[PDB]
Amino acid sequence: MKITVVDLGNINVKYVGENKGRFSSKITNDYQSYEEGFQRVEYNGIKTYIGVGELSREFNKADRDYMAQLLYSLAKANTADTKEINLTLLLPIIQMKNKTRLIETLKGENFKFKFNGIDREIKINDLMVLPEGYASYYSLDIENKKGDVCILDLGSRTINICVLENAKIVKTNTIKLGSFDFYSKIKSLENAKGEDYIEEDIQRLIDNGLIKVDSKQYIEFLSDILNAVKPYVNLKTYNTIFTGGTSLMLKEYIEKLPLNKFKVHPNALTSNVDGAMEASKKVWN
Amino acid sequence: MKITVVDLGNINVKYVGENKGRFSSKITNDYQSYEEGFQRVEYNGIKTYIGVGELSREFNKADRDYMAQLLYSLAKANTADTKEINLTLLLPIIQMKNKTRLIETLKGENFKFKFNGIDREIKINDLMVLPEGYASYYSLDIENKKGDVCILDLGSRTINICVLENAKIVKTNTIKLGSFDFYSKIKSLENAKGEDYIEEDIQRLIDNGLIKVDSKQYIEFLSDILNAVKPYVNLKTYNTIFTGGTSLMLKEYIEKLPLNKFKVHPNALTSNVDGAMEASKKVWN
Amino acid sequence: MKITVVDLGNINVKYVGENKGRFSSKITNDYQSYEEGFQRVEYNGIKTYIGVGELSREFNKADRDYMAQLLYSLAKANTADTKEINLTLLLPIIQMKNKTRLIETLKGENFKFKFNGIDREIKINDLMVLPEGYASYYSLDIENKKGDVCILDLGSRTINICVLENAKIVKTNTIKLGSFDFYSKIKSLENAKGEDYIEEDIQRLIDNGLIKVDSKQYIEFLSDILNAVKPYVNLKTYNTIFTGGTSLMLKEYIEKLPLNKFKVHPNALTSNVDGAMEASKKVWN
Amino acid sequence: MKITVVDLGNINVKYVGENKGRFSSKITNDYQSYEEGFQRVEYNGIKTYIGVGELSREFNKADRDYMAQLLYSLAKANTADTKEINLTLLLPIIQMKNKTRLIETLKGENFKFKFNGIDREIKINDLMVLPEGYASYYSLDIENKKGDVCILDLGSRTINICVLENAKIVKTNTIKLGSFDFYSKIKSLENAKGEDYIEEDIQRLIDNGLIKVDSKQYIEFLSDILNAVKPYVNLKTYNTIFTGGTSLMLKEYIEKLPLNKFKVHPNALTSNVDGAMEASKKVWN
Amino acid sequence: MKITVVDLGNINVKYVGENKGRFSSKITNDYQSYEEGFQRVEYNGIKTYIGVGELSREFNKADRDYMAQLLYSLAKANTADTKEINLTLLLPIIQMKNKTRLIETLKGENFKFKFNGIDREIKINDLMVLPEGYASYYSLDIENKKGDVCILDLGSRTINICVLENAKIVKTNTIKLGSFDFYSKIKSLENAKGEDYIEEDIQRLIDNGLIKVDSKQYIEFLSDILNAVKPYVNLKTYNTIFTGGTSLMLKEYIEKLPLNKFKVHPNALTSNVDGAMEASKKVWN
Ligand SMILES: Nc1nc2c(ncn2[C@@H]2O[C@H](COP(=O)(O)OP(=O)(O)OP(=O)(O)O)[C@@H](O)[C@H]2O)c(=O)[nH]1
Ligand SMILES: Nc1nc2c(ncn2[C@@H]2O[C@H](COP(=O)(O)OP(=O)(O)OP(=O)(O)O)[C@@H](O)[C@H]2O)c(=O)[nH]1
Ligand SMILES: Nc1nc2c(ncn2[C@@H]2O[C@H](COP(=O)(O)OP(=O)(O)OP(=O)(O)O)[C@@H](O)[C@H]2O)c(=O)[nH]1
Ligand SMILES: Nc1nc2c(ncn2[C@@H]2O[C@H](COP(=O)(O)OP(=O)(O)OP(=O)(O)O)[C@@H](O)[C@H]2O)c(=O)[nH]1
Ligand SMILES: Nc1nc2c(ncn2[C@@H]2O[C@H](COP(=O)(O)OP(=O)(O)OP(=O)(O)O)[C@@H](O)[C@H]2O)c(=O)[nH]1
Repeated sequence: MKITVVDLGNINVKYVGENKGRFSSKITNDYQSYEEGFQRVEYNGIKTYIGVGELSREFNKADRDYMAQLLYSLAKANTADTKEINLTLLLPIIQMKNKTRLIETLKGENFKFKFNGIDREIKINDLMVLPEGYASYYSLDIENKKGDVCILDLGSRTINICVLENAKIVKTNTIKLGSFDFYSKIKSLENAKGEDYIEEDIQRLIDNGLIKVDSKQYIEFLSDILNAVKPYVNLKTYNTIFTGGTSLMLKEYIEKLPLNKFKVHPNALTSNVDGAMEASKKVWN
Repeated sequence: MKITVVDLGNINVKYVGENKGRFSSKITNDYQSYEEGFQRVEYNGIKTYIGVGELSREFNKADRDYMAQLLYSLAKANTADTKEINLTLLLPIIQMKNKTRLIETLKGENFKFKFNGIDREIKINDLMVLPEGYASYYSLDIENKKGDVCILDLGSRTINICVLENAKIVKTNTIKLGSFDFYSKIKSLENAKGEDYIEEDIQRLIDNGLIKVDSKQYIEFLSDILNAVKPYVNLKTYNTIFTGGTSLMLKEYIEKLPLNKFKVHPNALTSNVDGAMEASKKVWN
Repeated sequence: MKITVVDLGNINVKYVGENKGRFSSKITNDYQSYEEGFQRVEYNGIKTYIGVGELSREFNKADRDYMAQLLYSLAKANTADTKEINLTLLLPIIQMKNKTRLIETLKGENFKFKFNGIDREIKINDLMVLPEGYASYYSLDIENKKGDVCILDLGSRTINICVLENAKIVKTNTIKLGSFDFYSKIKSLENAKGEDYIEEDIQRLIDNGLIKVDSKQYIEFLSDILNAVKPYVNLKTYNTIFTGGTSLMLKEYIEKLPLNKFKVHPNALTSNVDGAMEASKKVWN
Repeated sequence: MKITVVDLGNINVKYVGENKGRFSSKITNDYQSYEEGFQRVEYNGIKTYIGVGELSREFNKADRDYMAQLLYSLAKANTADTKEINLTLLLPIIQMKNKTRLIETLKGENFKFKFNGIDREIKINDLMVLPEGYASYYSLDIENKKGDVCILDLGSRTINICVLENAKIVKTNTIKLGSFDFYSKIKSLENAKGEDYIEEDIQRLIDNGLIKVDSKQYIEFLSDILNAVKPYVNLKTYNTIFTGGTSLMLKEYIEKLPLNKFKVHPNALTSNVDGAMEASKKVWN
Repeated sequence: MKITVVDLGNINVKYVGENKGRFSSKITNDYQSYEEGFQRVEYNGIKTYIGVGELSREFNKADRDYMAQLLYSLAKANTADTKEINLTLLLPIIQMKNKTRLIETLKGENFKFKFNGIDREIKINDLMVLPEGYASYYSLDIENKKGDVCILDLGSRTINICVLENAKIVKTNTIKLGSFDFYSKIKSLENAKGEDYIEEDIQRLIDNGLIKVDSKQYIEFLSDILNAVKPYVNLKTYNTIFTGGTSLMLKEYIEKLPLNKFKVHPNALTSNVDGAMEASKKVWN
């Protein structure tokens, strides 16, 4: 029957199915008087509002109340008439060792919710769990997988690397660095200029032209990440597919790099689960 | 059919419809011999005179006989020939959790009154309830909502803050501080000068030139409110729309602030329900 | 030395000391030819007759010539041989902010009077001022103050509520409703039956059987007061002590209520200053 | 010279010095007519009454007018003859990052107050700030710190965990769960039974026998907290010291647990600052 | 001038100089609110806390942020008044091919740090790099180096073997086996007994008597390591010096072996850099 794919992401939860899209992993459970003015869900004795509050930073999100965001994203991907669906969840690569913990709350059960009053329940056909970032592989045709590839997801705080040969994997790694670190570095001196910004509001300010982050600072970040990744891979080799939002930060200068074969694929942020959807096709079809 | 908007306000009830305007939330039910000389309404076994008496200070006005002022304002907004009307009531933000209590007396019923002898009854088409101060949002065009905004209502005893991103809310808060507190502070030493004034008569005395409240005291109040609001928002960010009467107190020096983008919108006191009227247009139209 | 307690009440002045009792707060200063036939006092350039005239309704009785009734009650509580006495006056709860005004005429002075010719003067040992209705607390033993309590004085036009935990207060409030309002409601249709009664003569007529106020109307008043008081207190909780004359109106059906723990204490009308006398014992002894 | 310790707590402020004790963090600043009947303090342009009003729930109490309760507790711990004192304040663990904000109002200054009229001022010798819950450590002798320990404070809405090896810390964490949540869960169905209770009055009702919360519900809460805490610690390991009021809720069944080494220490609620006092001894002595 | 020796070890960093000692290689860079309660260093844009967090297991520690622990150990070995020092670093034997990478960050430069606020900088006189485990050689006198020797370091996950003839080396090898593997084997069935232990906490539990690892299991590990090492060396020949912490695990039964000449030297864990210090004496003196 019908299938959906869900990416829990590093800062944004995201979904594809009969309904497709994304939203921030942002969450709150604090004081309230105007519930109607916020996206909200109450279930399992927990009340939450979605897309606002605190973003959190603790490792292994699977252990700190991910459930509300997960079910909210499921409701988004689904329509009110959905009977039952298959599940292809995704986790940050180095974290899938926690899948069993997820299996505690997830494996082949049925779930109830309210989410503003739509408030129905649904069972899941089956369960698969995959690495975040990696799935990009299956969105690719043989157009470039005819040669060796490197899926490279520039996640908010991380870079997720998996180098693959014919049909198969060759190596994997994670580096704890990301555009959030760049925002922190920028604020280390921009806040010092009599301001009260944060790593969360910053991007909107670069968008509106209120702030003038220098062009060469993005280049500094690019060089830093390249230096970090050198010991494992040759970027010139292993044609690299950039994915994630940070690739959307840096496309304009990634394109300027002297590398041999590479690209920032369209919807690079959602390319991983474009590939996960192709992998789902492979699984069922 | 036709619609009206009503703001219960902090010190003044106010209305817009086929008739528009405002008046103080002031009320009495005390001894009387010249009923004809006072605005008055008798209903539900309660006799009241409007715009005079005691202003009251208790929290949750919804529980201390708001009904007379509400129906009086309805009669003002309506004309004697009105058949039936839709309702868009407003409450102080942190107070809409009491809407259910309001729903006890209000939801889709018909109401009778006397009010000096016009003395007819009317049914209401439907019910919506909204936050006071917030509705300003919908009076704005994309002229400045293209960027992030902050509705900022300097209510008599409070400041009501709601920061909004595209089409949507980002955060909300209230601070229990207002021009009434400034009047109390001024009287803490001005009354001490062998006088018997109050926070109610004071503004008329500054108007007539009888009193000489220093210019820098308004600046002190501005700095106090700015210090109070800092922990949640950056004023330079989130282009701020000042609303409420206190904005009318301080316009002349608000305009002098070093902030980047901001304004005290025309009819700032009634701008919130200018926006509520735009929101009503959005609802029905 | 010896002490007295005085309750100014809502309709009746009242006293306890070497002489104890009560009488209406009724007063006149109008035309006269048979002074000997009326209780009377002339002092401070004011001539008054006690227990007859006009009852008055204005708020803050402390500002409209309470003095004659006060001194008359003092004379009642005292004997002609009294040298000097301590004072424990009482005010309606929300009104003790006017104590300073009372201190203008009262604090530690000596007073002269005539009152039909007894006509002596007396000084007062000291001054304390307490809330009317509340003092009931100290008449109670630990017999029921071992648990949480609620002093509930059903005064002529009001209900005075104070909820107390161990030895201490928890909350307080007033509601402007009373048996006078019930009498007004009854006369709203009973006078309409070609009669000229008032809220003052009515109770005598129910006493003599001339009038047949329905039983269920007292129940309607009970339900109205219960609905009014709900937002602040749980009647089932906070064992309630009914006090005041209206409790004497309603005892027969108060006893029928489904509440858990409660009572209409003996001399409920004077129970408050039974407790004030116990509090005086606590003060001096 | 002399030193004092103050715990701001989650629901109760508390103090030890020449005077020792505790009281609720409850506070009000609302309407008043009988100031003498309430604990009260007026300073810095703010009037407050202590131990009554609203308990508040917002995070980072350091930003919402904690000052009145703090100074009130200082006055309690001190005597009218106190010259100057050292300060060892405490904050909820995850919150001490706000100490700088506290340093804005506190570091080595002198403070004035009224508090019913005692109304003097005092300077502070020095400043230290410590984690709430943790300080229990220093009340322990080597009697059980010879082995690894776990300070475990079951605070009103939280559980505060710090696991310590020889003389030192090993790990720390907070879980947003507490007896307040249990009271909310109990009221989720007990209020539904035609009652108007809250999480605040409930404990008094279990105390008086009016309510019959089932024994197994406390066990359910115990199991829930144990499940929550498992991912970080082994309870059988790291001999656990239960602290806080909730430990006083659950002692009777905590003692029944199958764990190896543990205890609910005497005055578990105040054991943390018993240890903070021992730590003060260590600091100065 | 003065010299220091540093062992990066397998689980513990360690140092000798004007200050001597050791500590775990344990490290974290995660969320924080009580910096003062943890050993910490912030430099080169990286914030870390020492002796707690994650121990890590990846090969070639030189590539995964060893810098914080290294500089922390330098600060330990040095005093606040140190001007400049010589450097004799050590690496796991098979890893010194990475010395050039170390030379990228280390060779004859000056370094800055904060480490809780001491926060000074220092230059290094010169650079030497040596094998971990081997240096034990130079702590020995001719007391037993008159004959052939075998330095044998039973490191946490490894055994490091170097067989030496007169003044010189004869052969070298590493075996990937260690007491960490023994702890993993023990937990393979001890955790299975309804417990949540790890290879890190285990040794403390054997220390406190909570756990009863059988005596013969240490013998099994001894036999396994002996079988592993046989193909290269004769233990009876090449008088063996046991070094490292695991030798401290097994001394009591190592002494029982039927071998001809051998010993577990005092401070076997630090004997290697006792010898490295002797080698430094040889170098400069
Ligand atoms: N320009 C632009 N950037 C975006 C947009 N949405 C997200 N981003 C960027 O995404 C970056 C966050 O890091 P990511 O690369 O997305 O990390 P991640 O692992 O993919 O985590 P997720 O965003 O949840 O998928 C930030 O720098 C954002 O600016 C967008 O709509 N436009
Ligand atoms: N100058 C001037 N000030 C006004 C007028 N009407 C009201 N105000 C001011 O309004 C202030 C009261 O505080 P507000 O900002 O109005 O508080 P609010 O929440 O908006 O409550 P409402 O007045 O009922 O809408 C007082 O300081 C008044 O002086 C006016 O016609 N002229
Ligand atoms: N049955 C009866 N009722 C009385 C008597 N004296 C006073 N009352 C009642 O007292 C009621 C007046 O309201 P109260 O409850 O006394 O109000 P209050 O605040 O106590 O004012 P005071 O009467 O002055 O103490 C009236 O309904 C009277 O009928 C009495 O002797 N017998
Ligand atoms: N039985 C009993 N319980 C108490 C008493 N005082 C407080 N409590 C309990 O304390 C609990 C509140 O949670 P706490 O564990 O105290 O949370 P906290 O972090 O310590 O906050 P504080 O109470 O201010 O110290 C409630 O369940 C109360 O019932 C008491 O005197 N007797
Ligand atoms: N009994 C005891 N054992 C210790 C002590 N310190 C470390 N150890 C042991 O050291 C062992 C770790 O393996 P090692 O032999 O030290 O491996 P390594 O290559 O020397 O790595 P380092 O410990 O960092 O020097 C563990 O089994 C620990 O129990 C100690 O103070 N007492």
